Amino acid sequence: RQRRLVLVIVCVALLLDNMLYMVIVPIVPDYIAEDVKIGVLFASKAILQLLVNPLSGPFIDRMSYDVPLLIGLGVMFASTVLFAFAEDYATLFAARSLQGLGSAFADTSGIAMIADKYPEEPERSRALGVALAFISFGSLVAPPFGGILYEFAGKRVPFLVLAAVSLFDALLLLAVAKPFSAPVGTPIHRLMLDPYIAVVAGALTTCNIPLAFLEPTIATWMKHTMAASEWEMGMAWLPAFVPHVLGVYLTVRLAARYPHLQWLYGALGLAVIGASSCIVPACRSFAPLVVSLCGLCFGIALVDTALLPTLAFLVDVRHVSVYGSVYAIADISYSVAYALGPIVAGHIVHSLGFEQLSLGMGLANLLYAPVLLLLRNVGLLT
Ligand SMILES: O[C@H]1CCCC[C@@H]1N1CCC(c2ccccc2)CC1
Repeated sequence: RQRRLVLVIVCVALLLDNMLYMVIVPIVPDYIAEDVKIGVLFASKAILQLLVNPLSGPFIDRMSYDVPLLIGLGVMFASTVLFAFAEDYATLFAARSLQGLGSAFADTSGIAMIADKYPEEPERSRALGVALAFISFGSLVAPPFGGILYEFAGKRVPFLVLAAVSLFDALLLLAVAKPFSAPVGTPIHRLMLDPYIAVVAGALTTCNIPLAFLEPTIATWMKHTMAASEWEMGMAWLPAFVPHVLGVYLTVRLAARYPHLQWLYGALGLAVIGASSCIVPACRSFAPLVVSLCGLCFGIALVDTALLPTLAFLVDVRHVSVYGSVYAIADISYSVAYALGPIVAGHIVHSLGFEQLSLGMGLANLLYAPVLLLLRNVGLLT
């Protein structure tokens, strides 16, 4: 019961955090208006994650997994409270940077706590799949409705309501966990010297590239090619939520009957992502584009659900069984992808065209797929 209650509290926090990172992208240009200046503002949450994760990683290994989560929740609450009262450039920049710092402190600690509370292989992937589903829901389904709510009630009251909800969740966590009631880990620099973790980091940073490079430069192409309407341009990623949860469930089911092929699922996911990315530019209608975007989210779910518990298993079987400096590496990879994306995607599209960036991303994803054969012999380690 205690494990189930704490998991729900952690999952709710991840749903609200990912919803806040997306609902502000369309709002910001209204209060600002030179296109380079706007790009740096958006790519500021991910930049601070690269500079803070190497420092907040080992800190989690030293003070368990409750205090960092509380600090992260407090920072995110403060960040939300300054967006409601923000109508300038510097204020929005500061709010986005605070969002990045809070994410860096609060995502790694939550994932590490989920990994630590479930030390058994059959029920670890099952617990991580729920968190992945919550993250995908918050990132995909909610911002469409937030955009509709903004045009009707403004941005002051909804952000205050979200901040109040986050504070209530933080208070619930503080009451349940009771952090104030009655080993030395492997250094992060030396952890990356393990050949079995560098390949996983490379796989994550390669798989997170299509979303980061396609989010800021897809609506313009859709408008210029299909003459899409506002509803078509807005409700594009919403029907992609069902394939993600289906893929997560399928991976969880398959990892319990054959508990040694955790590399095959990752390779298949990478190949599916590459094929979908290569197919995306060859769509001239709304439904084929929706299907091709559904395939990408289906592949991402497979890759994540296959490669997330593998890091915990490797740390258990080859290093000191402590987490927090290991998921910092995954956060660093995701952050570097999402920080490189929204500054150069538009320039690449302008200089080379939309039909070639997608081909390059698909080619990279396809080429990295056979690299995962190096994890073939894992599971025999003692
Ligand atoms: O890959 C994971 C690695 C770091 C932790 C979280 C990362 N991941 C980011 C994409 C997210 C997602 C969001 C929207 C649609 C599909 C998938 C799933 C989670």
